[PDB]
Amino acid sequence: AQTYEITYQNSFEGKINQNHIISITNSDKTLLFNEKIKNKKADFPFEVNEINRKNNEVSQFAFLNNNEIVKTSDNTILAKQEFKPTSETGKILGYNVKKAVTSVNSNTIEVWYTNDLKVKGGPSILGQDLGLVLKTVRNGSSVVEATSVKKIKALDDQSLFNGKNITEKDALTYKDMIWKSRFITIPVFENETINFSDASKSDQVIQRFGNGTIILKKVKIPEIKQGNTIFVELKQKSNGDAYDRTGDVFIIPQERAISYYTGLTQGVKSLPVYQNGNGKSYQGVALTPDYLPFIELMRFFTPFGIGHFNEKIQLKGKNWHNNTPYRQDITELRPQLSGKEILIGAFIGNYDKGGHQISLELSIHPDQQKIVNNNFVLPVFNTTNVMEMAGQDYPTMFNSDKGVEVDFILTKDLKNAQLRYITTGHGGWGAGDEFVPKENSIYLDGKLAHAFTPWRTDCGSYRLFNPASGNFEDGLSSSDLSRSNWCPGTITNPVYINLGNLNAGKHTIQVKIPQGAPEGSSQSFWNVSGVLLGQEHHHHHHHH
Ligand SMILES: [Zn+2]
Ligand SMILES: [Zn+2]
Repeated sequence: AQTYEITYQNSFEGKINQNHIISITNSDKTLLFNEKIKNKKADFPFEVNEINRKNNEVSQFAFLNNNEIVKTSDNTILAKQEFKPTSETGKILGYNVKKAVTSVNSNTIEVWYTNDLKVKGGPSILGQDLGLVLKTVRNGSSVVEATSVKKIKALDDQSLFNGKNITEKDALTYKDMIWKSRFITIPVFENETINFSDASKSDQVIQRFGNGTIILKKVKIPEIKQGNTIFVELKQKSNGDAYDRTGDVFIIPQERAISYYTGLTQGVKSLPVYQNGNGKSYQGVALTPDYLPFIELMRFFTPFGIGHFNEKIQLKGKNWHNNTPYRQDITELRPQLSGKEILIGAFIGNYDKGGHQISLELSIHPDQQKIVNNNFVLPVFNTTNVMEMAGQDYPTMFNSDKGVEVDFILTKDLKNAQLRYITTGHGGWGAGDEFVPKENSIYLDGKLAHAFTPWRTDCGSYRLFNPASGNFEDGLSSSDLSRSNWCPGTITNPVYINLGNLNAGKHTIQVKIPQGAPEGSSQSFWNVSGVLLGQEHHHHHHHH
């Protein structure tokens, strides 16, 4: 059984493009790969195909990393190809060829093949049972043609597979593993309960605070280079709770002596007290020389009772979704995440014994983006009371004109400074700040820098995530209603407020909001966080 090696060349409309495709074949087996793979210069993931000519078993192999190979196999692929014959004949490289035509996804592919050598093969899977394919033409434009056919001693692919372990998978899993090999996933939580129960307690991996409403762990983040992108993904459903709850995925900056973790582990008294003239006290909401507030990776709101209530609440024409996905790009927080062991947590404020179930992961993608260029991150304030069920007061501070005011010191000039600002308004009645628009005003060094009214009018779009939403006499459901910058079942986007360039030295940032008046025991309040972003330039000698 003589073995042959066929080398191919790609063209577009006469223009020769390359990493040449190679087929190695004899009457028993054929191997399809390319130059870079043959030479062990191909980047992961890469694929090879092999056909067992005794039984037409087609095997696809994916090389995922230096050690891991997956394969998927199928002995029906060749039989399913449908070709139409033509009378066209000719020669390629001295071999007699016939042309046949096939159609895949509206693309037309002409295949020219020889049977002169009593072996089969080709530059792709198409036509592999017809003969040895020496030329393919895709939509009359894209051509792959053999440039040489040579005899060789044997089909020997032992070095290709040497040192690697191979595992057969189903076709869907095979593709999935190739996909996941292209980027880094950092697992955090998988099907974790977030609830309210006196029985809730920490274990050796997950710490739990707020009577079950806060789950926290330490996770190691690799070095992530400037240019890479970073996303956080959370999946949620109700395990009993009917309500639209405030949620956060957060990290805890520990660069100063005190952190939000001090509050969580010791108690709310360990947090610095903030006061602004309104007669009340607030805890851990502002940076001080000894303390940084936590950073919100993603602020989200649960829908009303998704999953748990789906079969319980039947409304004609409403087929409820099973769970809620939330995914946010957090590329700008790279400087706070890169190469650190971080404390990362999830909060859903609720009072339900069944509560909620979530999953959470981070992903890091090998990009070289040039759009988000900050190398500096400083958390300046966070009024969101993640410790709601652990003694932290609601953010009712905005009835004073002083609002939230923070002083901080920059040691180096900051170019393109921005305030990453997440705001939501609360107070759940018709004249409460959940439902009435209020202008948020941001000041830098005592001067107004930006004023805007946070408002969402798209909430009716997410109706099918919200089975337990209350239905009113006017024909609307609670989840439909326009709100101060959130909708049940969705993320609240940060805004990126341009502050210009900042000099080294002392600065102040201030937020003022005309907070609505209470109604009986009901209060309005504002969950606001601010992270300062910017680009510090570098000092450097001159060289070429
Ligand atoms: Zn083989
Ligand atoms: Zn240099």
